[PDB]
Amino acid sequence: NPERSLSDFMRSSQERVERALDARLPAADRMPERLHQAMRYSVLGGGKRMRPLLTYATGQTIGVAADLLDGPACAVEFIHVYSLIHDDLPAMDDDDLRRGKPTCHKAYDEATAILAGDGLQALAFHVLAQDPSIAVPAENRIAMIETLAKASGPAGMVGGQAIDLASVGKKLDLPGLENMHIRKTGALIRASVRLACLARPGLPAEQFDRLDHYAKCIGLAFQIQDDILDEESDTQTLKPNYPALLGLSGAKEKAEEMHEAALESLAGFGPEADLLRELARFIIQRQSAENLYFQSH
Amino acid sequence: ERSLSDFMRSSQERVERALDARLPAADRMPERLHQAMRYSVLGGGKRMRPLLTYATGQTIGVAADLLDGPACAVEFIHVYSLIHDDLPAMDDDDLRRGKPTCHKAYDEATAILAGDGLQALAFHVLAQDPSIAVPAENRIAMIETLAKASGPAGMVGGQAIDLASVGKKLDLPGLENMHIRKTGALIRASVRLACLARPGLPAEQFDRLDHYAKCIGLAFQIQDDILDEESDKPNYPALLGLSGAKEKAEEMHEAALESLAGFGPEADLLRELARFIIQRQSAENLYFQ
Repeated sequence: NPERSLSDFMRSSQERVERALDARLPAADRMPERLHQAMRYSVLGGGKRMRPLLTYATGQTIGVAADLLDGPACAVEFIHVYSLIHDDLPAMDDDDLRRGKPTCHKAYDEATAILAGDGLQALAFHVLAQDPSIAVPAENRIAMIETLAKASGPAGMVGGQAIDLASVGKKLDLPGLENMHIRKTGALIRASVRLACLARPGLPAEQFDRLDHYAKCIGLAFQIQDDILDEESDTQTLKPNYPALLGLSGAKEKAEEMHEAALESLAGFGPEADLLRELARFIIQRQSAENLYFQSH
Repeated sequence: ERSLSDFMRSSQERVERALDARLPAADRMPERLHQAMRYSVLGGGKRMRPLLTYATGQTIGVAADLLDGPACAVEFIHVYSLIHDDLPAMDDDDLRRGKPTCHKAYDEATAILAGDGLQALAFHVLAQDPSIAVPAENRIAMIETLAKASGPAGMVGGQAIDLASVGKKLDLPGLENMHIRKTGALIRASVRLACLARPGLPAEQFDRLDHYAKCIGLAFQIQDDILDEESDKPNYPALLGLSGAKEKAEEMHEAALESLAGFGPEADLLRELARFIIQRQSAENLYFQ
C-alpha cells in the first residue's frame, strides 16, 4: 500500500540526505572550526527534511535517478537551514530553542550564527555550480541556480520574511496573507520540486507546470493547517492568520480546496505519482514521521 | 588607453547605473527591504572590486557591456558583508563613510535581510543577466568563482578566522591566510570574473591576473596595518617589526606588478590602479578621522 511505501521512502531518504549533507559540509576539525561546527550543529542530526523529500519524491515520479538529486536536495536544505538560523536571531523571531536543542545563536553566539547562515547560503550555490554528481547539461545547471536564487532572494524567501515582519500589527486580506506565505515559504518548496524537474532533460513544460502547481498548493495548504491547529489548541485548553480572517470553517475549507487542487495537478501521472499523493496528505495534515510509521505497520 | 582619473570617473558612474538597474525598485513590495538594500549599495563606496573587474576587462579586450553584471555581483556580495559586519553582534558601527549604517537608518532585522537578499541577488545576476553574453560553461564558472570566494572557504570563513583570533597572536602564515580568505578571495574573484568573460583565454593569463589580484590584496592589508601603527588583534608591524612589515608591503606590491609581465601600455591601467589601491585607498578612513 502507498502509505507504507511513503513511510519507507521517508525513512530511507532522510538517511540518504543526512549523509549527503555531511559529505557537503566542511569538516568539524578543519579551520575555521567554530564556524564549521555551528553550520553542522544547525544542519545535521535530523529534522523533517520536507524540502529534500519533495526533491527526491518528485525525481522518483518523473524517473530521475537519485544520484542526480542529492546535490539539489542538499542545496535547498542548506537554504532552508540558513533562513532558520537568521530568523531565530533576537532581532527577528528570537527563538531560544529548536527541536529540543538550543538554537545556533544560543549554542554559540550571535556573530557565529550570522556567519553560519551566511556561509550556508553561499555553500548552497557552490553545491549547484560545482557538484559533479549533478550530472546534467550546462543549461539545466544554470537554470537550477537561477531557480534557487529567485526562490531564496528578495522576491522569494527573504522578501517574504520582510513582509511577515512588516505585518505584525496588521490585518491583511486573503490575497495579502496568501502572497506573504507564497513568498516566505512557498517559493523554496516550489524550488525543491523544480530542481528535480531540471534534472530530467527534455521534461515537457506541462509536467513542470503541474508539479509546480502541486508544490504551490501543498505549500499554501500546510500553513493554513498550521494556523488551524494553533487556533484549536488555545481554544480547547485551560499576527494575521487564516482562521482569524476567514473563521475556522472557512480556513478548514480553504486548506481542503488547496489539497484537492494539489491532487488534481497530478492527473498527468499514473501510479508513479502515488508517492506524491501520499506525501501531500502527510505534509498538509502535519503528521509526524513516527505517527506515519505506527499506523502503516 | 586613457588616464586613471578618467577610468575612475567613467567606472564609478557606470557601476552606479548598472547597480541601480539590478536592484529592485524602492516603490515595489517589499518596499522597506528594497530601500535598505539600495541605501547600503548606492550610498557610496570606493568600488575597488568593480574597478578591478572593469580594468581587467580593458587589459584583456573584453567589452564593458559583458562586465556590468559581474562587477555588480561582486559589489553586491561586498556590500552584503558590510551590512552584516556593521551589526552589533559583529563590529558594531553606527556610521560608515560619514553616513549612518544600514541597521541604524532602518533596523537590525531589516539589515540582516538586506544582506541576505543581496547575496541571493548576486547569484541571480550571474545566473540570469542576459548582458553577460558568454557561453554556458563560462557562466557556471563565474557562479562557482563567486560562491567559493564568498563562502566558508573564502570571505565568510575569513571573518570567522578574524573573530576567533581576537586576544591572540598569529604566525605569519596564519595572518596571511586570514587576509587571503577574508578579503583576498573576493578581490581575486573580481578579476577572475572578468577573465571568464573572455572565451578561450589561456590559463597563463588567468594566473597572471590572479597573482596580481592576490598580491595587491595582501599589500593593501599590510599597508593598512602600517598606517594604523603609525597613528595612535594580530597585525603585520607587531609580528615582524615596522621595518619587516614595510618590506613585506613593498615585496607584495612588486610581485603584483611582476605578474603583468609583457603587457604593453595595455596593462598601464592595472599598474596605476595598484599604485592607487595600495597607497591612496589604504590611507582613507585614517585620512578623514
